[PDB]
Formats: sequence, C-alpha cells, structure tokens
Amino acid sequence: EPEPQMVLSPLTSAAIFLVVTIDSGGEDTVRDLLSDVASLERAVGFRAQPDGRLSCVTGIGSEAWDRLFSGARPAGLHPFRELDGPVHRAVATPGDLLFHIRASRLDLCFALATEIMGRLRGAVTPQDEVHGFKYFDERDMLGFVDGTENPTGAAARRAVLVGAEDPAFAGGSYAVVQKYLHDIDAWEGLSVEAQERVIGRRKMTDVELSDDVKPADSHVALTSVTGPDGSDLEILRDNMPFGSVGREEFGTYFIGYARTPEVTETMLERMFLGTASAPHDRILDFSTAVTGSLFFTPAADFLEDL
Amino acid sequence: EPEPQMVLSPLTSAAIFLVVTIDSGGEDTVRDLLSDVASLERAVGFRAQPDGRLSCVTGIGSEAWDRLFSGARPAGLHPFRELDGPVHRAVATPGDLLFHIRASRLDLCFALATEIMGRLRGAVTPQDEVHGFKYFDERDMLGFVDGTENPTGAAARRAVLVGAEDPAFAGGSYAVVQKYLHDIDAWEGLSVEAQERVIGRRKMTDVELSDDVKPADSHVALTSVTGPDGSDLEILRDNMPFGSVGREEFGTYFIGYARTPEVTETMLERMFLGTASAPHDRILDFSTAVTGSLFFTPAADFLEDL
Amino acid sequence: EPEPQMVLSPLTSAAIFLVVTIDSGGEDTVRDLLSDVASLERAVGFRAQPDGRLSCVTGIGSEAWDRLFSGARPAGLHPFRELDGPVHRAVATPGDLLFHIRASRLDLCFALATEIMGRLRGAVTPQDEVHGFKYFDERDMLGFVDGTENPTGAAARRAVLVGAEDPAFAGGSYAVVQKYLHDIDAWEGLSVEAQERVIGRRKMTDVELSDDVKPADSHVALTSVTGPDGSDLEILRDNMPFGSVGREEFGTYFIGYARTPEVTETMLERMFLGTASAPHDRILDFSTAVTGSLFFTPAADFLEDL
Amino acid sequence: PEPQMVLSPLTSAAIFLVVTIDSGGEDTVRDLLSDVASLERAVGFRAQPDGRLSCVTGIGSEAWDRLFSGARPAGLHPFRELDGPVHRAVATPGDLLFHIRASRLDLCFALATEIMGRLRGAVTPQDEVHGFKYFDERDMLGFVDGTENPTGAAARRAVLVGAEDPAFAGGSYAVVQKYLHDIDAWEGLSVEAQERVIGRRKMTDVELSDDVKPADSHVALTSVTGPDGSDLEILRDNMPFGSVGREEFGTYFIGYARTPEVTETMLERMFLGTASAPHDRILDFSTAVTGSLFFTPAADFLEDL
Amino acid sequence: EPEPQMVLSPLTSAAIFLVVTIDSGGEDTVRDLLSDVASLERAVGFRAQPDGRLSCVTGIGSEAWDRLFSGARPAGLHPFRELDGPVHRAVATPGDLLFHIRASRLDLCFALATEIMGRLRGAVTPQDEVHGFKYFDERDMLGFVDGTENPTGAAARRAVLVGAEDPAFAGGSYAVVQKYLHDIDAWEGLSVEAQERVIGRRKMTDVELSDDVKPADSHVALTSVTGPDGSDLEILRDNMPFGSVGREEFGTYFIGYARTPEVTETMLERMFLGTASAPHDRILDFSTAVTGSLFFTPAADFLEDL
Amino acid sequence: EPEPQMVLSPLTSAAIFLVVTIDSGGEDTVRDLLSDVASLERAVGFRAQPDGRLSCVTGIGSEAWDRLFSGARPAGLHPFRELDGPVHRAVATPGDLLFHIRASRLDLCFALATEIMGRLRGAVTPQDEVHGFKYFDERDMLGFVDGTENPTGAAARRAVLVGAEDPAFAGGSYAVVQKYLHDIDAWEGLSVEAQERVIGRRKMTDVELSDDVKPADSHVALTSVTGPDGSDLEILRDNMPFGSVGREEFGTYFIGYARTPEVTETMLERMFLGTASAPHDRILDFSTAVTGSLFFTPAADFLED
Ligand code: HEM
Ligand code: HEM
Ligand code: HEM
Ligand code: HEM
Ligand SMILES: [Mg+2]
Ligand SMILES: [Mg+2]
Ligand SMILES: [O]
Ligand SMILES: [O]
Ligand SMILES: [O]
Ligand SMILES: [O]
Ligand SMILES: [O]
Ligand SMILES: [O]
Repeated sequence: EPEPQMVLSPLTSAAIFLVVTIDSGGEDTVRDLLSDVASLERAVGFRAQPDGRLSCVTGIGSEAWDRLFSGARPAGLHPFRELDGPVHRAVATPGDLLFHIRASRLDLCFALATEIMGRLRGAVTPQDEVHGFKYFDERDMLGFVDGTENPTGAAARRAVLVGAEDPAFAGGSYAVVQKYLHDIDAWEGLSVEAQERVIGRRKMTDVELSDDVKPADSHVALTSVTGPDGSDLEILRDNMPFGSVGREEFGTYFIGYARTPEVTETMLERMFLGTASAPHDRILDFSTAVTGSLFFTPAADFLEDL
Repeated sequence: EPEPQMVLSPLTSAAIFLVVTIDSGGEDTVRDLLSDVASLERAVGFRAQPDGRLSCVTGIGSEAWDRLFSGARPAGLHPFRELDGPVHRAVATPGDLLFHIRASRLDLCFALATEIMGRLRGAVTPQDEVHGFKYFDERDMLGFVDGTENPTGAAARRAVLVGAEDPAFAGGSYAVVQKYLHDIDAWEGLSVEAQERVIGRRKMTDVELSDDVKPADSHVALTSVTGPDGSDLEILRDNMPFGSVGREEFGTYFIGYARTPEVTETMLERMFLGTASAPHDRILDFSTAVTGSLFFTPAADFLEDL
Repeated sequence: EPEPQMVLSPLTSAAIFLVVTIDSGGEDTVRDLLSDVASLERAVGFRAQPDGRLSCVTGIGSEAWDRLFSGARPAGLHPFRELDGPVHRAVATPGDLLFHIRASRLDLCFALATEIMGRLRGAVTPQDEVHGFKYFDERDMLGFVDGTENPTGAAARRAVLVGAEDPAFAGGSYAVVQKYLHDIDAWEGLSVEAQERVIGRRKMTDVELSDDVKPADSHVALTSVTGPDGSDLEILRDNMPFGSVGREEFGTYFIGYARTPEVTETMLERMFLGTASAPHDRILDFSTAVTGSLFFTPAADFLEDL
Repeated sequence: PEPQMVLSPLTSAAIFLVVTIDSGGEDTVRDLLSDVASLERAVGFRAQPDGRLSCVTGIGSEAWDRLFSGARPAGLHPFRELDGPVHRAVATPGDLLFHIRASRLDLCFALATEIMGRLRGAVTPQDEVHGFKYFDERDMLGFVDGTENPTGAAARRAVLVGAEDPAFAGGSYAVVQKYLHDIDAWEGLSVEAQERVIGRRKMTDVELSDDVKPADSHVALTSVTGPDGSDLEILRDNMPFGSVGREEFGTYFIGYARTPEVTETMLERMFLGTASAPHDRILDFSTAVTGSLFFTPAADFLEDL
Repeated sequence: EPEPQMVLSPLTSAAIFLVVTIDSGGEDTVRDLLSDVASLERAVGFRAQPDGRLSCVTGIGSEAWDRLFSGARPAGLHPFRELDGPVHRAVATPGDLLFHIRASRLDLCFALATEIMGRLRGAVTPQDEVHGFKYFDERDMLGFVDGTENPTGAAARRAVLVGAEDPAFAGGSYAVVQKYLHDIDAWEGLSVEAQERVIGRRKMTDVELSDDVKPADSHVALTSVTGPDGSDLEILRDNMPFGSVGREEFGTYFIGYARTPEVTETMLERMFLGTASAPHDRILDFSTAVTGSLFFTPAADFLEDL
Repeated sequence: EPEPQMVLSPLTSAAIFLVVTIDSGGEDTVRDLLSDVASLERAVGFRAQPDGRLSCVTGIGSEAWDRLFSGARPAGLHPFRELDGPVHRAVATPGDLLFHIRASRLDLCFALATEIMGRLRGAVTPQDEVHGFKYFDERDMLGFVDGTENPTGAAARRAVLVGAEDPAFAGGSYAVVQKYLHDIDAWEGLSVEAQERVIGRRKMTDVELSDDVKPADSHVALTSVTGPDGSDLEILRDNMPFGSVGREEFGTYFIGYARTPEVTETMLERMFLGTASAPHDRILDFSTAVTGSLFFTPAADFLED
C-alpha cells in the first residue's frame, strides 16, 4: 500500500502555512528539498516526541508540476478557478508550493519552516506566511466550534486519499487554501440566534439546527453535498485562526483536503455563486477571501524516490 | 504589601507585547481602561484555569505619566536614554503604554489583547506588536538557553519590586524593552566554541565558562554587575523569540524588570559603550536593537483605584 | 466495511449508565434519536478533543428490537435469563435501551446524557441511572484491581465483535449489565489472605494465585472458561464503582461485552449455579445483583441508516 | 492559628455531606473531629501532589452548644429564613458539614467513607451531593462561575476571622444552599436575556457595562460596598450536580466569609429586593431546597479536643 | 532572612545520593566546587523546567568542616554516633560530603552528579552511590506508603531549619543518612495484618492504627517523640527504595533532616536501644543498616560566599 | 494472525536489561516462567495504566533454544559472532535469556524484574543487569539525539517481524545486544563540529549532514545499508544510557531488533571491519563493547503454550 503524507493528522493547536513561487532557475534546488523534506520533519520533531506531533504536508501546484516533473500528471490537478459571484468573489492567487506545518507548539512549526526556507533561499519567492493558533475550545474567530463534522477513521481515508481511480498517484490528496479576513464589528452586532442562522449550528453547544429551522443559505446547508448514490461527499478541514490586533486583522485560514478537487469546488460554487434556493453562503457577508490556491499533495513515496 | 502586578510570573511559553501611543484627547478612555484591565484579565483567563496562566502587566511611560496622572511621579521614571556607542546604538522609540501579556497558549494572549485594544480603539495608535513563543528547551533564536541566571523567590522580589525607597509606589517595577533582530547568517558562520565565547556559557549544557576562559567582552561578563556593597545587581528577564521565515526576521524581544532603572541602564551602558577591557558586548555584533522604551509598572491597587 | 460503535474504548475514568424502557407510542421518537446519537456524541465531544475521549455505546433489548425494527434479528438476542441458584439469584429487570457513556471526565458524560434524554422525554421512562468513577489504581470497591485480564488489541476485537457467523449484524456486540451492591462490613471482616482466596489474585500486587492454591470457588477460577477447542473464551469488561456514603451503598456496575451472549451466560451459570467442585462464586457472598439486562449494540452504520 | 483549607486551589470534584447529630452521639463526634486532619492526610498523601484533597469541617449553632462549653463564635446562629414576596430561602437541619474537595471524585469518596465509618450510629445523613466541574468552570445555567472571587491576601482578609473575635481567629462562616434550576424555562430565554439576568456576557464572561447592567441582575444585587467605600467580598465554590433521569439540574452554593453578615446581606438583597429591584432574577429560574450556616474553626481548635 | 538550600523539596520520584571523602590535599578543589554547586544546579535544571524539579542539597561532615573552614562550627555538628544495641547495631561509616540530588527523572540527577564529580576528580574518594526510585503510589520497598506524616509548610520550616539558637548558621539543617538492606523473603512471609503491626499503619489505606491497638514496638510508636514542652518533635524524611535484582539487594535509603541532630538521634536511640516497653523497633528485624553518617547542610548563601 | 511481543513499544524513558544463563537442571523452571511472563507483565502494569507503559520483551539464545524446545528452530538463530577487526573487537559473551523491560518509570521496570527473578531463583545465574535512563530530549550519553531514523508504522513491522519466510515463527524478531562503555574525557575533547563528523548529524538540531560533507567513516554512513534491490535495510533500536559516576562508567546499552540477524550483522561488520572507504566506524574510537549476544524473541502466543 503507498504511504501518504500526514494529511490525517491528530488535532494540533499551532500551524504555519507557507506558500511560495518557484523562481526561474530554482527547480533543481526545489527538487532536492522535496526529496529531503520527510527527513527534516523527523530531525526537528523526533526530540520533542511524543507530544510534539510535528508534521509537514507538502503540496505542488498545476503550473509548478509541469516545470518540475515529466510523465504523468495527477488527473484532478489544475489551477484554482476564480469564482466571480453576483456579490462575492473567490480570488485565485499565485502559489507553486504549499507547506502545511502543524504541531502542538508554534516553535516546532517555526523550526521546521526555518530549515525548509533555509534550503530554498534564492530559489523561491514567499507569497504568504500565516502563523495559526487554535482557540482553546476548538473555536474559530467567529466564536463557533470549527471541525465538528470532519470525517474520521476509514471514512476520512476514503474521502481524502487518491485510490484506484488514478493509481500512479494513489495516496495523494488535493488541498485547497483560502485566507479569509472577517468583519468582526459587523458579526458582533448580530444576536447569537442570528449568528446561529448564518452557520447552521448552535453556538454554545455545537448542536446542529434541525432541518426545519436551518436556513438554506446557512454555511452548513450549502456545504452539505450528496453524491449520485445518496451518500454525503465529505472533505477534511483544518481551519486555523490568525491575526494581528494592532492592524485589526482577524482571520480564518481555510484548508480543505479531498480525494478529488471536484468535491471542494462544488462546495465553493454553492457558497459563492449560490443556488436556486440560496443567494450565497451567509458566512461570506462577514468573511472576505484574499487568497486562493489548489495543490496536489503526493504520497510520501513519490517525494522520496525523486 | 500593596499587591504587585504579575511581574513574577510562572514560566509561560507564549507572549504578546503590545506598545501603543496615546493620541491627543485619548487620556480619559485610557484611564477608564486602566481601571478595568485586571477585571478583563480575569474575564478572559478564569475559565481557562488552572493551566492557562494568563497575566497582563501594564506599564506607563514617562511622558504618558504626566498626561494621565495628577500627583507624584515614581522617582526613577524618565524617557529611555539613547546610547550612541562607537559602533552600536541603542535607539529610543515612542511608547506610552506597554501590555506584556503572557500565558501557556497564544490564544489566551490574543483574546485579552483583543479586548484591551477594543476598549482603546480611537484613543491610541499601535507602535509595536510582537507574538512571542518559547523554544522547547528554553532556548532563544541564537540557540542558547535564555533565563538560567534569573533570580528566583525572595531574591527576585527584592530585585524587582519598589519598596520603602519610594513608598507611594511600593509594589511597582520598571520595565525596559528592546526588540532585537539577529543576523543569523553571520551567527551560524561561527563555530560553536566561538559562539560560546560571545555568550560566556556552553551551548549544549548551559554551564558557565570558567573565570580564566570567559572573555571580558562576552555577554555574561558585561551584564554581571556588582554594586557598591560587593553584592550582585540583578534583573528579571523574560526574553521571547519571534519572527517571520519569509521575511528572514529572527528576533529576540528583550524585556527586563528591576526595582530601579539604574541597574538596567548600567548593564546597557556596559553593553553598548563598553568598559576598560571591552569595546562592547559581542552579542551586539549579531543583534540590532530596533526599539527601546522604559515603563513603570504600578502596583495593581494603583490601577484599580482610578 | 462495517464500523462498530466504540465498544473497544481506551481507559476512561468516568461513566454514565442509563437504562430506559420505551413507553407505548414512543417508537418513532426513539428511532429518530438512534439515527442522530453519533451526531450528538460529536457535538458534545469534539470541542474537548483529544483528551475528552467521550463515547456512547447504544444497546437495544430483545423485546424492544421487535417493536422498533422488522426484518432480521441478531441471532443471539433474547431477554436476560434469570438464574435461580440454591443460594444466590441473578434477577432480570426491565430495559429496552442502554446508553453506556464514557469519558475522561463526568461533565462530558452528563452533557451527552442530557442531550439524549432531552430528545427522548415523553417517549421513555428511566429505569436506572448510575454515575461511575475510577477508584485509585483501577481498583473496585472491594479494593482489588479490576480489568487486568481483559483481552486487548486483535484478541479483543475477535472476542467482542460479531463477524461472519451473523453477517447482517457484523460489527455489533452483546452487552450484559448487572448492578451489584456490596456488603462492605462483611468483606472488611475478612483478612487480606481470605479476600485473596475469594477473588483468586493477590490484593496489593494483583498477581494471580498459583494453580496449587487458587480455590475452585474463587471468582477467577469460575470465570475462566475454555471452549471445546481448548482455547480461552474471553469477554471485555468495564466495571465501574459507584455509590453513596450516606445510604451505605457501595457498588460495582458490571458490564461485559461479547460476540455471543453464550460466553457471558456460561460464566454467569458457573458463578450462580456452581460446578461439581464449587457451590457458587464466593464473590456473591459479598455482592448482590439488583439489576440484570441483555442488549445488542449494533454497528454504528446500522444506526445511522434509519 | 492555622486555618482549615478554606482557600483551596481549584478542584474539579466535591462531596458535600450534611448530617445531624443523634441524641447521645456527641462524644463520637468529638473524637472524629480530633482525627479528621489525620484522615485527610492518610487518604490524600499517596495521591500528592495532583490529588489536592482537602476537607473543611463546619459546626452549626445548635450543635456547637451541645458539643462545647464556654465562649461561642460571635456570629454563629441558625440560618435565617427569608420570606420574600415571591421567593423564599428555607432553613433546613444540619449540625455538621464536611466540604470535601479534590481533583478526582474517588479521593473525595474515600475520605467521606472513612469519616462516615467513624460516625456510624452517632449521626443521621441529611444531604449528600457529588459535585463536578462542568466544562470551563461553567455552571448548569451555562455561565462561568467563580470569576470575581477574591484571591490571595484579599481572600484571606474576606474569609478568616481575625482580631474582631480573637478567641476564634482563623475560623470562617460557611453558608450552604442547594439550588435546583428550571432549565426548560431558562432555555426559553435568548442568550441576551440570560445575560441580563446574570449581568455578564455568556460566551466571553465580560461584565456588562454599568449603563446596560440591570439593577435586578445577579451581579448587581450581590455587589455590596461597606460604609467605608470598600467592596464586601465572599469566597464561593459553587458546584454543579444532578441526575438526568429525574430532570434534576442543580447548583450547590457554598460561600465563606469572616462574618455571616456579609453573606446574609447579599441573601436579603437577592430574596427581599431593594428600592430599585424586586428580587434577583436568577431566583426566577432557581429554587433553594436547603439552607444552613456553619462555623468552620481553625485547624488547631479541632486537633486539641 | 538567609536563603536555605532546597531541603523542603516538592515530591520527587528519583534521587542520587553521593557520599565521598576528601583526599589529602583536596580541600581547595572542594571549596571551589562548593561555591559553584548552585550554579551547576541551575545549568543542568533550568532548561528542563518546569517538570524537572532538579535540586541538590550539599552537606558537610564534622571532620571535613574543620579542614575546609575556620571560624565558627555549627553547634550540633559531630560525627555520627554508633549505637550498639542488645540485638541491632547502627553503624558509623566515613563520609565528608553528601550530595542529595533529587528530580522527577533519574537522568537529570545523573547529569548533575556527572558535573559535580567531574569537578572533584582527583580530590575525593567515593564511599557510596545510590540511585533511588519511588514506587508509583509513594510506596517503599516494604509496600507501605512512606512520607505521610512528614510536616509541611510552616511546621516543616520550624522543624528543619536552624534559627536564632545558632544565628550564624540560620537556614542550615542537619542530615542523617543510613543505607538499609531488607530481608524481603522474611517480610513477605508475614501476613498483611502482621506487617501492619510492625509499621503501625494499615497497608492498603495508610490509616494509622488506633492508640489502643498500635503495638509499643511498632515503627510509628517508637519514632513518635514528645519534647519536654508537650509538643511533637518532628523530622523531614525522603526515604528512597533502591536495589539490584541480580544481586538480591532490596533497600531503603533513609535520609532525615532536622534543625538539631538531637531529635533524629533520640529517634535512633528508641529504635535501636528500645524503651521501657519495647526491646527495639520491629522494622529492624527486617532491615539492616550498613552505612551511617551525619552532615550539616548550610544555607545557600554560606556556600556562595567562599 | 500471530500476536507479537511488544517489540514496537511507545517511547519509554526507563529500562531494565536482564541477561541470564540457565543452570544445569533449570530448564523446567524456566519453561514455567516463560508461559507466565505476559501475565506478570499485566499484573504489574495494568494498575499503572495509562502512563506506565510497562512492557517486557523476552528473548532466547541459540544454545538455550536447543535445551528448552525440540522440533523447529527459527531459521536465523545462531550464537553472536565475534568480530576481530584490525583495531576494534566485538566480543561474544554468554546469555541464554534476555528480558528487555521498558516503562515510563524505573520502579515499574524494577517491580516486574523482581517478580521474574523471584520465579527463576535457583534456576538461572545473572550475567548482566543494566538500569537505563533516557535524557530528557531523547539524547544519549554522547549528547546526540538517539532514535531519529528508526522506522515507524508499517515500515517498522516489515523491518522487524518475521513473516512468511519462516512461517512457524511469524511474529517473532531477533534482538542483538551490546553494552558499550564510552571514553567521555576523549569525546569531550572534540569540538562540536568534530563530534558531528563522527556521528554524521548536527548535534544541536539533529539534521543529517549532506551527502557531500558526511564522512565515509561516520556512524550514519556505515550503518546505512541498501539491499540487493537498492532499498534501505532498516533495524529498530532503543539504545539507553546507563552508568555510575563513582566508578566513572558512562555507557550506551545498544539493542537492535530486525526480522533477520543478517541485517544487524552486516551493519556490525561495516562498523568493526570497515569498507573500502573507511577503516572502521569512528564512534568505536570512543566506545568499547564489553558484551555481545543474540536472541530470538518469539511471538507472544508461542510463549503462552
Ligand atoms: C471563513 C471561512 C470559514 C469558516 C469561519 C468556517 C466555519 C465553519 C464552521 C464553524 C462549521 C461548523 C462545524 C464544523 O466544522 O463541522 C463549518 C462546517 C463546514 N465547513 Fe466551513 N468555514 C469556512 C469556510 C469553508 C469553506 C470555504 C468550505 C468549503 C469549500 C467549508 C466547508 C465546510 C464543510 C464541508 C463543513 C461541514 C458541513 C457539514 O457536513 O455539516 N468551510 N465551517
Ligand atoms: C539580543 C538580545 C539578547 C539575547 C539574545 C540575550 C541572551 C542571553 C543569554 C543566552 C544569557 C545566558 C543565560 C541566562 O542567564 O539567561 C543571558 C544572560 C543575561 N542577559 Fe541577556 N540577552 C540579550 C540582551 C540583554 C540585555 C539587553 C540585557 C541587559 C540590559 C541582558 C542582560 C542579561 C543578564 C543580566 C544576564 C545574566 C548574566 C549573569 O549570568 O549574571 N541581556 N542573556
Ligand atoms: C461483583 C461483581 C464483580 C466484581 C467486583 C468483579 C471483580 C473482578 C476482579 C477483581 C477480577 C480480577 C482481575 C481482572 O479483572 O482480571 C475479575 C476478573 C473477572 N471477572 Fe469479575 N467481577 C464481578 C462480576 C463479574 C461477572 C458478573 C462476570 C461475568 C459474567 C465476571 C467476569 C470476570 C472475568 C471473565 C474475569 C477474568 C478471569 C480471568 O482471569 O481470565 N465478573 N473480576
Ligand atoms: C556505540 C553506541 C552507539 C551509539 C551511541 C549510537 C548512536 C547513534 C546515533 C546518535 C545515531 C543517529 C540518530 C538516529 O537515527 O538514531 C545512530 C544512528 C544509527 N545507529 Fe547507532 N549508535 C550506537 C551503536 C550502534 C550499533 C551497534 C549499530 C548497529 C549494529 C547502530 C546502528 C545505527 C543505525 C542503523 C542508525 C541509523 C542510520 C540511518 O539510516 O540514518 N548503532 N546511532
Ligand atoms: Mg414518563
Ligand atoms: Mg422541566
Ligand atoms: O469550514
Ligand atoms: O538576556
Ligand atoms: O469482572
Ligand atoms: O455565586
Ligand atoms: O521513615
Ligand atoms: O544506534
């Protein structure tokens, strides 16, 4: 069976997200680093075992893939698609490589990010760096519990990992990232009951609103999608708050993994373009996307052997 | 005793340092916030007891003191004094208020910073915001253990808290802050033995170099000061690493507390201006100060009663 | 393919056992709740991950099964069989649903019980509610370590989960519950050596008595059974102390899971009715059963699909 | 004089045990009082330092006069019933209180077992509640409970008898009330309406500002200043308890103070109201079913019996 | 106040006891080490804060004192006194320096012992080295909880620290050490009830036997001493199991601290020589002392100032 | 289907290594103990769950195998082979049984060792007993992080457990032990950069030296082996510091598990006898082997019958 990267991580309370572009002439430096990234993860993480829980998931974009590798492409790999909705826009922003670094402490994240970027100096240009922290009750910046309905165990493996449908790339996954900034002043002007109608769950107790009260333009309603067979199509999310109080930046860094980007893209279309029953996802009236990128995260074997 | 602020905190692995200036006309809003800052610390922190260990130490600058308060001044309060050394310079930068927020996790720090700045919107201008994290074995960004010779218990209390020498302000302290950025490329070009000669301690085991090998221009040699009495003059430090990998910013946020600023200032003069046997502290050949401010941190009761 | 409930839970230090009967006309309300119980476990539990270790195992009795479902019954499902021994009696008491709620803290158990019962009030009548706690170093109220010879890993899965012998119900299990009250005054009148002879293991060190000295009417001797094939027949137990000091109630809540009730029932026959060499299990001279019920705990997907 | 462990660290489990002393049980009770600290160490030591087991023992007014002779604590009297226009604070029997706290219920239970084992035949149980911390220091109404308790020296000064009653210095006065909540009614309010009842924000536990906090909120009525301008404070360690099958959801209130006058003033304001408030709105969702007052002596008083 | 050494340590589960004699000419090397031992404790321990709980208490014997220092002697310092009882003997063995090193883990103790002995190589001869480990429920090698009636807080300070009675040495203490080996086969041949009679407390529950049933020759009876003043005379103990299974060595390392050796010496006389009602402490019928030494542990400032 | 011993343990910070020989006539006592050793592991360890992490791996040597059992032998079981290198020597020393006892605390290790040896008194002679302790940041006595490149998960199972190649013994493993003593004075005389050249990794950050700067006689270079197919051959190690400051003994107790001893033996030959590019492993210039033994650790089911 092929060994995936640590897409299915334990719960972690710190993350660094690093998105870079590859400069002209930097391909070979990048390739050497890809073949060492797992050993750097162990070097930095081992001595903090077992509670460190350091992992790094490395992703490669569509245009970058063609620069770095020849042969087969993953079937679902394409550039992030801009969505120009009637009201809200999901922008596409440049990104060749993603490093999704997670641990139980920010310092381990930082130490590994330092080693990675030290090897890439002069070959890449940083496009985004976010230092994320979880709130202590798994809450996000809007004050709701964030992650509750993620799949677990076998159902998670089936939702996130490429299998026999693209056998050369089995054990990989597709990651979509978007950095969101929130209008907290507007959000805090809503009553709790109104906020619950935006999200689709109760705020304090995290119980889902019943089908007869949950609005069609709530976040939970629009991101619930069923496949041909009547079964739910699922993604795995690990959204992280971030911010700066002096600049009034209060953010959610969205990351979602799926076996095929189509699932994630369907959810995004429903959110931003709307449906017959819903103009758009009401969460977007308090949340603005400022980045958007899609990456393929190969199996760990693929990175080692190259 | 009067009740001090939580200057002598347990070890905490996260901090936010927030420095602001008070805008014209902002004084009343600031005074209201000062009288409520202890209750905001409890509101954010109590529910995370006992692990959260959230505390906020609030400091007031010399010029701000004059704008905010009627009567007598703490004896040692003055603006930070610039040191113009033959090679290195300690700059003075603006700062009216300091919020030194510490906890076992960054989210609690952020939540308290958000509430404080929410109340001060419109009355203050942010000057500096640093999100600090401790490395896992109390190391700083230069790879050395940082904190080892801090005083503890009664010796700490005696070194840090104003007493009978200034009885109206008993239970306060004086905080000096400087944000330092490091030249990591240069530092990593030294051998370990050369780095040990700069600091004055062994890198891996943190054992002090013996008196016959410790250079006169090492950091430990220059920041060891004896008073008239033959006794050691001590400060309490809680230096925090910070940075950004993409911008190549690797930093130490220095903060030192003492019962009189003279102790801290003597150490700084020795570092920047040197002595008979040392041109300057060798740590400054790898460290540039980009801020410098001095604050008085009053007793908790002083702030409550406004 | 089939996902069991969390029968094989990590060690947890708190539990709630809830046994109810279904009132006339309550079947529809019960069926709606069964399809949502996994959702409620996530809503309460997710925000306390990963330490909370909250789970709910839901079991259905023989008579209730026929009221709720039509089509196939699990092969082994029948009402608990009363054992009328010459001295000791194992009573059968009413029970249609079992909720076996476990966590590392009681509040999570209570919160989930509250949500379940909130949905069912008006449809069910409570018959028993016990709040269990871990007592020292995995000890029970008799002062002996309790759980030592439980199977683990693969052997646990094979002992507890229905497989190919009843393929429509694969991934389920059978739970037997009995609430026992102890005569502590009588028990504490025995010497430690005499107590060890009752149980069959050493009290302080939990070392099993050798074959030469272990009495045939000890608890360990009577609950050790080999099948026709020479191999040990095993169950999985998660007995919990409970009590009330003012009422002088000191109890053990017995729960045992097995892939077929015949294993558990054989152990019970040996305990209450005896063998050629042993009149009854000596533990029963200090322990009285006041409830007795048998439940089938279906695979998690069986409940989801209602 | 060494106080009992009235000022405990935060603990997540408690047992509250209230008993009456049967006719003729006085001598058995006195022997147990002189050993209770030894039993606390015997049960607790092996779980140190995380166990944080402690037992505070209190004695009621009528019981005091049966057990001891000579001078009595200045403020010791039976709990005073409050018969308000709407709400009533009842007085219920109780001679001895054992307030047992730890980081785990088993330690509490083990110590309660040893204490009651020694008292068998001399006392009759009146109340037994097994309390648990609920999430992030929340109570059964879903609000953080404990936030404005005093700490450190301010706590010592609010709770321990001193020079005002020198023979009993180092003691304290405990008031207990068991409350049951009408959760269905409470959950019918919006969050904003619940915040108006309590006087703080629900999710963030920030106090409402003085211009929106109602005069009949819980925080408004239990804030009291003395003649000299300073806050009169008590130390509380309220614990949730309940039973899901009986629909019983409760708060076990316990408040310590250096004189019962402080606690009693707060209770009068809650139950009988003020010029601007008919009663504490929390009582529209909360019914007291017990009420007792105890003196908790200095530890050396108990040792020397 | 003077600063005492860490005689009153938190509970620690590992220890190293080192006893050495000072060779001919070794005094200067020893004096240098004594003035640095507090800084070695910080160097090894600080980076393992807060869990490490590393400390070192350094003690000096009667003969050694006169070689190392001139001026005043502590009033109670003398060589350990052999007690030649009718049956049992408390032996005296050589020792000039004691290092009592404690932590939550053996490796930290070892690291500090390595640095100390590294500095003393060539100046001292090792006499004893014991690596001690506590059992997980504070039990000793005999299976009883060990530590229960130690004083705590103010009562401990008053029992252990020299004060105004010898003001030049205020903040010091006196340590007695004895290494005991046990006859485990004999001990394990007793019933639990018989063992309880030897100790004076219940084995499982650690409740003291009542005055009416506790034998006069039990350990607890003989080590309970009242002074002329009516009050209990107390010491602070931190006994540690040690051993080697291959050599059949199972031991208790006794260490007891007191403000004057007379308290400890009185207890030893009662144990070894007996009383009117007791021939000797019954624990000695299962325990043989093979070392015996007495040390003065000075205040920390005394050592720093050399 | 066959249940291995706890060869793949979580990280543990304490260990006891116990090596014994079986005396003449002691075979029956040993066989009885082997059938009970897993139940002793549970008796001592269950009550210390979940933090205790106590396990015992039991190994049997080649000559002992023939005394205890007849029928099939594991295919790879033979006595440890002495290596007489031009400079350094790997000695073979006697040992019939190995008990590799691990936990989060030394007391649990000792408690289990006591029970095991209690049952074997009179039947065995101890040859070695080592009480190991890991440093807090997974460092060894040389100050380097130790364990970093061990395999994990499925790669560990595939490297360590006997499978279809020897189906009667599937689920077993082969353990090689060597006790090393270090010359710490010589080691501490090297600069950090020189130490890094001996090991092959950076000391502070544990990052491997790049291929173009890593010396051919570094420890990491010589213990990296590829098989016929070009894939890496791996072992699982759990090296433990030990020592005595008074006797100036500072040691590493090496234990390596592998599905066949050939892998471990190839690494040893490279270390002691060298290659075309390297006279020997530079770590041996600071480390002397004073024991050497090889054991088969059967599947747990094999011992239970
Ligand atoms: C500002 C950005 C976002 C915030 C603050 C946010 C927050 C939340 C919250 C609070 C929940 C409910 C609890 C749970 O995690 O199950 C949730 C659910 C969900 N969100 Fe988001 N979300 C964001 C963006 C997105 C995006 C961009 C997508 C998809 C492309 C997405 C997909 C989901 C899905 C699939 C669920 C689960 C729904 C279900 O099956 O119940 N989220 N989100
Ligand atoms: C770039 C900024 C700095 C870095 C990275 C740094 C780092 C260190 C390190 C590694 C030590 C040795 C371990 C310890 O005792 O903490 C130390 C000690 C010390 N530093 Fe700094 N330091 C900085 C700035 C300062 C400044 C600006 C002051 C004074 C104004 C200062 C005062 C001290 C003192 C008093 C000590 C302890 C000396 C003693 O052993 O008695 N440091 N520092
Ligand atoms: C008063 C109620 C009970 C108490 C206090 C109790 C207590 C114990 C104790 C102390 C042990 C020894 C350690 C271990 O758990 O392995 C044990 C073992 C066991 N008990 Fe119970 N038990 C009770 C009722 C029952 C019942 C009703 C059954 C089965 C119907 C049962 C089945 C077992 C089994 C199978 C074992 C393990 C035997 C073996 O060593 O293989 N127990 N029990
Ligand atoms: C003499 C004492 C020994 C010490 C102190 C020691 C120490 C180390 C250290 C520090 C490392 C690097 C970090 C790691 O991956 O664990 C290492 C790696 C390793 N050691 Fe040892 N070692 C010793 C003996 C041995 C022996 C005897 C063998 C084999 C027969 C061996 C096999 C290995 C292997 C295979 C690696 C992994 C190399 C790789 O692929 O990176 N070691 N050892
Ligand atoms: Mg009903
Ligand atoms: Mg109701
Ligand atoms: O999400
Ligand atoms: O510093
Ligand atoms: O059991
Ligand atoms: O309260
Ligand atoms: O002792
Ligand atoms: O190794």
